[PDB]
Amino acid sequence: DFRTPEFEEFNGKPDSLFFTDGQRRIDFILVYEDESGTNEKQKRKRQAYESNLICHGLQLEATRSVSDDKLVFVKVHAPWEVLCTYAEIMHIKLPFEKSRMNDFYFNPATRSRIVYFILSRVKYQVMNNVNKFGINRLVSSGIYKAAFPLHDCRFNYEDISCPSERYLLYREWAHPRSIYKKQPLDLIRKYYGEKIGIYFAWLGYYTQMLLLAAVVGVACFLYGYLDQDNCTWSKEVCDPDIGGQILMCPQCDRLCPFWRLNITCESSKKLCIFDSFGTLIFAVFMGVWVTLFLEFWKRRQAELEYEWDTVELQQEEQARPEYEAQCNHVTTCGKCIRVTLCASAVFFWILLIIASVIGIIVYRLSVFIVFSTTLIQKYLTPQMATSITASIISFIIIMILNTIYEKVAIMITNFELPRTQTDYENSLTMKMFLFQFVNYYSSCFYIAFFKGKFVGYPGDPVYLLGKYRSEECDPGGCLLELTTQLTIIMGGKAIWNNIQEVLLPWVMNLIGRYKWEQDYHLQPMGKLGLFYEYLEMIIQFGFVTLFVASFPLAPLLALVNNILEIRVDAWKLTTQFRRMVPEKAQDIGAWQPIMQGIAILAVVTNAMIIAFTSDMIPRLVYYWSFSIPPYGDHTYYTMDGYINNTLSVFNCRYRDFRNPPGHPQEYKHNIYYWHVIAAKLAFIIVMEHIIYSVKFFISYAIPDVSKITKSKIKREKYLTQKLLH
Amino acid sequence: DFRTPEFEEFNGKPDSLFFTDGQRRIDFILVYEDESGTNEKQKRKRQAYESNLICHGLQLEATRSVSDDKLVFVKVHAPWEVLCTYAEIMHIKLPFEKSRMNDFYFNPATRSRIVYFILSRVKYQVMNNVNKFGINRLVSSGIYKAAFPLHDCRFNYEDISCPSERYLLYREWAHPRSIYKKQPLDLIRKYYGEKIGIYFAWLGYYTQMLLLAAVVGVACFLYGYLDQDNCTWSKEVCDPDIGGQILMCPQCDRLCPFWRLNITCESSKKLCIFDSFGTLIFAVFMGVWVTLFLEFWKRRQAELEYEWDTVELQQEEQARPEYEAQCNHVTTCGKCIRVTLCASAVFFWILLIIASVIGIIVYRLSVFIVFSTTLIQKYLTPQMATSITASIISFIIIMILNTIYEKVAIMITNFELPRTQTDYENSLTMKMFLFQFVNYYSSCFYIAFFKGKFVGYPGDPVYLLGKYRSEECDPGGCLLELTTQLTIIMGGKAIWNNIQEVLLPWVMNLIGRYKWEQDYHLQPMGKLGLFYEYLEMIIQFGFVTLFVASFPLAPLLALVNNILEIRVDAWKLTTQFRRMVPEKAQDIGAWQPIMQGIAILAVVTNAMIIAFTSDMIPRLVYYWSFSIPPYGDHTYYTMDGYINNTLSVFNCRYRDFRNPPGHPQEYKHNIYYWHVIAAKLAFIIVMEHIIYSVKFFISYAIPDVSKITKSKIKREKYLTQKLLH
Repeated sequence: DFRTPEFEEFNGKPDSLFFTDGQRRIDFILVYEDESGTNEKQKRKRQAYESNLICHGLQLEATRSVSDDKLVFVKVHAPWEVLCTYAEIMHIKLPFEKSRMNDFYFNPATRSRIVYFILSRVKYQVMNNVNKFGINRLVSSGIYKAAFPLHDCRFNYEDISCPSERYLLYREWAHPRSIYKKQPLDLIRKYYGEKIGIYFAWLGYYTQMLLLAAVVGVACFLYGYLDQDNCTWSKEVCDPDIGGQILMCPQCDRLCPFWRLNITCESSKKLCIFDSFGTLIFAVFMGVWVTLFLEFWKRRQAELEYEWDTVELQQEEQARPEYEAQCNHVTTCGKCIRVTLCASAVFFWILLIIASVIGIIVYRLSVFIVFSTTLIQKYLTPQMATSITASIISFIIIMILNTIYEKVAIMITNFELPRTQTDYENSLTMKMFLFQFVNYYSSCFYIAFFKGKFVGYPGDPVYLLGKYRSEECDPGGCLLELTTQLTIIMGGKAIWNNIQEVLLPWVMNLIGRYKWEQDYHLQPMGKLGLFYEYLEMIIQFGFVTLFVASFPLAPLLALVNNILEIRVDAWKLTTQFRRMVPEKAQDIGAWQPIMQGIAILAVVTNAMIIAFTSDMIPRLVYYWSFSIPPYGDHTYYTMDGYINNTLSVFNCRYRDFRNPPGHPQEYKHNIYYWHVIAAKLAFIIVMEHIIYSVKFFISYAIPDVSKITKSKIKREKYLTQKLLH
Repeated sequence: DFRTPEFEEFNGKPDSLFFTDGQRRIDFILVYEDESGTNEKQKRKRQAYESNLICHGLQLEATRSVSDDKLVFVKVHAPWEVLCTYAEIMHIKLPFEKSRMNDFYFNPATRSRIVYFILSRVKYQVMNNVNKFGINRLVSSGIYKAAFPLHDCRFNYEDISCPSERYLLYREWAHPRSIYKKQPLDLIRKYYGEKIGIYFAWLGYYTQMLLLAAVVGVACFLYGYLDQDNCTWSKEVCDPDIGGQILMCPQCDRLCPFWRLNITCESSKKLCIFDSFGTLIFAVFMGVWVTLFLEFWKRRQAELEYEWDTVELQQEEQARPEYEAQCNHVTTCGKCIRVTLCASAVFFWILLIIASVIGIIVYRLSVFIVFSTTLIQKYLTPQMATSITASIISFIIIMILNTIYEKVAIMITNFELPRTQTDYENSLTMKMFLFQFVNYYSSCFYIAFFKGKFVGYPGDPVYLLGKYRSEECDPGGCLLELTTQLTIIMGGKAIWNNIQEVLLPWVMNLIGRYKWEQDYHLQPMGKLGLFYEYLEMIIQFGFVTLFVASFPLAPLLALVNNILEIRVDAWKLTTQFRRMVPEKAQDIGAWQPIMQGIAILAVVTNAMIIAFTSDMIPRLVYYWSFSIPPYGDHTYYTMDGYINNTLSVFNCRYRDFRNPPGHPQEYKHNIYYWHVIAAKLAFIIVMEHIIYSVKFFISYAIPDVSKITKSKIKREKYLTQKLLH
């Protein structure tokens, strides 16, 4: 009873918005074959389903495909009151000034959402059987193949009377015209959705906020670059007084020789550019900048929440595509035991990566020995050439481990109770990112903190891996092994996700020229819509904030990523992807505590890279307290002679600050060593407590209503009292 | 037109709820004299005002007083629809399950609030002239003297058919019956209000949370008390080997003698009970406990917000009793210059108290000299007897400075733009408490941090006050001068606000026995209702959390305050105070960031009292690293001989760890001194970062919906779908 026409067709042109009649909008398209006993069962599954639509009341043109096995389409349109009768269920704002549910006097975006709400709350009435989201599982399983809203026009060219809302975004927002142009941001919302709109509004905030972070990135770096003297440090290590006659203790006692400081100046010239004084000014700025980042975006919050609707209290209950019986009327004891085993299954998988970086460092010691043997064009050194292959090889292994994690990520989070349609990805963000947190930064977490420490009495350190040889560092603080590996993991991932992803259709763009309801042909967006695209930035947000005490060019690599990155996926949002339902969304949600969890962690580690890694607190102590007649022989504060008179002595000279032989407590931690490690641990305390106060002081002073939306919500309340009466 | 009866009277009994007729509730009482040209102007001010009530519609009995100049009362009652017509303006819940504005099928508390809303939005129509809150200023200025809701009955004895809602609170909640009984908390809301109800629900949380903090207060303290040995420290200083033959350097070089360690054991026996090892366990518990304090009260939040209404979006716009013209249509430039001068006027007054503690310490040095002269029953010592009078005299000066601050507090916050009726006290809480923060704790902030440090080369320290003699400390860490002064300021203030305030009417209770609309006679509550009562606890919340690394009995003094304090003002809320309007309120509001501002500050200072004040990090370093053949002559880790071999030497022996004479850098900071100040500053870092992670880990793990209100708001949504249809 009450079925579709089942056959209706007159294409004429692919630029039609009505079926055949005129003055009818088109809301969704659906597809199914049924040209040829399982197909009989799926047919009466589909055929009886159409009565539920027209008993609610729709109009259903079934235009057949002309070419392939993927047969006849179905079109749909909601009439005016049928549109209006669910405009009172949801709370939508029509047109200056907009009001709830009843307005003055539309758009296909709001048309397409409520018809999906009209779609999704439907029944198959067998055993409280499938709704449209169950038919989405029949899109996954049964007769229907793709249900989606009809996209506007062909992406390249521009019917004449149609609004060209796509064509604006090609000429003003997509790639091949108007790259370095500002943002059409409000129109992105009006055509695509809201989580898409809040995505680019986040990115469009993020680039301009990074732009402030990058002009200080070169003000810091050129300050480390303009000094041709380098004052004292990294200048007496290769002076024409020899000065590299120091004969340091070798590593591993098998084939390394008693080497010299002649082989440090090619590195240490490129070290004074990185830790001199500006990185004190830079890392104290980055903690301020990330504090300014969240707050000024929270001011960018609650205005797009105000200038758009983003209404919270709507009637999304639950979807739950999984299958589950019920007798309890509220096994859940066994399901909670199922919870603590399945969440600990990844707690057993995260430990592989921290075991995998152990696999990296044990390669770094072994390949160093053959690298020390074959010894001008590029002054590589048995150290930085080892430090390159410590990065570029491991960066592959990060990329290999990341890609294989992605398949087993979704293979287990559907096993880890994928309930409550948005909690499924909300369980995914905490279990995918924590892999990426330890996949990316834990290699740098070794090089920062675990690497340079823990040597021994004749340099007999604690032998990790049983009796296997421990790890040794380089005078200079071993910071270069971070900032080379920092720009390799960041700069490599930037290439691996753009040049592997923008030149992949760029060659498809040039191979097309040289050498219809067609818009189902585009790729369907996955249910995880913007998830990897958010994850790509949060990891990029990690490197620019966790490890920017060294390498202050990290915003400059992030900018040239982002101004391309905001355009490459925006191009693939239009030219590549099927038109998604414009679902309304709040703030970022799953990532909003993760950006908060990074910023309160970035203040801790930026102090720890300055103190515990960067060899400047040993410089600043020696400059301020060991050039005086207590423990020095200079007139006033200078480092005139620091490297010859800070190393230890062996009965050879190694890097640490232990006592020389012939001391009443010889080869023990001397007066100087505890004096830097006071001022090391001092600097952690003041720089945390200042920035954690500036985090308090900025957030308390300047508000989140700022100046206009505190008025424009009251200029709104100025006129509902003009309309209440 | 439409005036009151102006005279109606038939008392009969003081227990009447109607005027004379029967079946009429009574909502407010108002009073005014007018028995005797200014009185003529105030009469027609009052007389024309009554027409505005009955044009909205009320019933007005004017019963005359029988005794005094304070003449005729006025009674008022809202009829049913007159009650109901503003029950749609506000959003009130009538009766299980309650609903907005329209319900199944009352109470005088909800009756009295909306009639005050019916009162407060009224007009005198001269120049947009006074409302009832302007008549509240006419209560302050003109003819009316007291407008208030009628209290239920006489407080002592129990009409027979009346609900005895007062009489329950005398027999189950007030003082002289049922002290050590649990809380009737929901009925407090139903009779008094909501900010009153959220007050005792905060206190009733606060005592049970302190009870957990006090059973560890004696588990810590008895652990410092059960040890009769005291192991090593504070035992070799008076051994029968002399051991106090050390001849310490005297102070001030005028009359103090080269004294001995014979005079320390009466103090240092009472020091091992305070810093041994349990205060490590106690202060790491207090940071956990204050973290557990806020979160489990935030779980106590949003249930009383749920079990009562506490609705946010009601229509309280503004009162602004001050006077201000308007031409700008939105001098405000001069008002902002007025802001930065008036707020800096107290920034000029806060500096007096930190100058006043300078007045305290300069007394402590001068009175020490005459105290050292007159030298068994109580072994006082020229130090702790000086430390008593350093406290008990200064505690008076804290009490003197606090009471004189209160008058000049309100004398300036009405000068500091007292706009926006709740922002006035919200401006008061930030400007009154910051005085109390520096009035109370800044004396202890000296004794903790500024006191014991900064001595000199022959003990020639930096002479503060020009060439005036600097401050000296005591071997032992000078912790006793804190914890004596801690229990004096806390234990004295407990007496000064209870025994001065509960025995003040207790003698009035016994002088009554041995040796009617009457309920206007009680004291009117000030506009700052619970302000000083909140301030009394937050300061008490400070001492139990900021300075509890020493004196772990501070919860035990706080408990015996609070179980009395929750009953003494509750008695004075009933037996002393006029019945206030039951105004609805949110969470605590002005104090809620202040308790957050204490907890994130208490974690910082509890580390600083342990490391920088308590002499145990010098003990634990000597126990762990100076009893070995490096820098010691013992077999294994012990303090067998610590005080003779840790003090400095002068060509005499003083407290600091400088180099002995005959050293190549003599009288300089030795190898040991930088080794404790590493482990001092180390312990600040680990104990902050653990507790700031446990603050993160507890708040992330256990939620704020907990277990029942996440269901009972959804068990609510389970039944509006049963009622929507």
